[PDB]
Amino acid sequence: ACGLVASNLNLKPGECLRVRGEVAPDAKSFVLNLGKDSNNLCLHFNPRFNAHGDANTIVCNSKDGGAWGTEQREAVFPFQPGSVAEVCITFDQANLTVKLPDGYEFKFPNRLNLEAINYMAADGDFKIKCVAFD
Amino acid sequence: ACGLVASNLNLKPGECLRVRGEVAPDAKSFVLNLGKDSNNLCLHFNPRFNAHGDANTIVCNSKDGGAWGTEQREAVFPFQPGSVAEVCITFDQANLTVKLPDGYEFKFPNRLNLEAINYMAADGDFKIKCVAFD
Ligand SMILES: OC[C@H]1O[C@@H](S[C@@H]2O[C@H](CO)[C@H](O)[C@H](O)[C@H]2O)[C@H](O)[C@@H](O)[C@H]1O
Ligand SMILES: OC[C@H]1O[C@@H](S[C@@H]2O[C@H](CO)[C@H](O)[C@H](O)[C@H]2O)[C@H](O)[C@@H](O)[C@H]1O
Repeated sequence: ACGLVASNLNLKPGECLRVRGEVAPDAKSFVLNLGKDSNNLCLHFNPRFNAHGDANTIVCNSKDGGAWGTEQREAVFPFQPGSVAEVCITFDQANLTVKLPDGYEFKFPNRLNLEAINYMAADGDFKIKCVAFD
Repeated sequence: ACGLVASNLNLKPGECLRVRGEVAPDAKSFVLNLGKDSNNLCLHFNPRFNAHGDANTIVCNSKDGGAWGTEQREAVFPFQPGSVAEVCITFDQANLTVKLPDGYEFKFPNRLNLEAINYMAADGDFKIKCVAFD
């Protein structure tokens, strides 16, 4: 609830969500939130450069009716402060797939078994320049 | 709006909003609303193919504290149903400038006292493919 908020996205399984934005030069962390609304998130995507005692680690979680699920920590960190990052997200019944820069990718389980993604929110040290659906 | 709603846009003067979407093959009309929130719009951009008596007409208005302003009609209609169209909006303290396909450009007076545009809603027979800031 500080960066761009979009609702009625109507993202369907198999469709690709493309997001391009600027990572702040003094970036500590940023957040991409996806799901039904702010209380129901299939993906809380949180690259931490230096925040909460995490350094250069992507933290992923879900939110079910207002309650945070269990955190998953990724093995890769293809982000750098002061640079233009692009993120592509697609999903199906079992998994979200996140494609990062430099050919990196990961899966995160679809814990809420959502069939549409209608909500997206950005927060922290990341400024969206572009959102595309294909 | 059944279509895309965006808030915290933070579109400052001189910055440019680019929207690309598909006009349905049987489009009657579609809507881009820009402003502070649903009640306070510096621009209600409403191309009418066939709606409210009008045929192939662009209808522009504002909304201030819930009340519609004086309506304005443009003379050009560079939209065709069943095709992809891009529209670009930029603003200053005096005017919004709307750039249409096929080169046409018109001004609409900015009737509110807005530092920044924080709210965008799409509606009707227009499906957003891409949204960009500059
Ligand atoms: O799980 C995503 C959210 O994580 C917290 S920070 C989070 O806090 C818990 C205790 O409540 C544990 O210490 C975790 O190890 C730590 O990562 C953030 O404040 C939220 O913004 C989400 O990012
Ligand atoms: O002014 C923008 C809104 O227009 C109305 S329809 C509108 O109705 C007024 C008064 O009732 C006049 O007849 C106008 O000539 C006519 O265009 C729509 O319902 C709104 O959604 C806005 O598009």
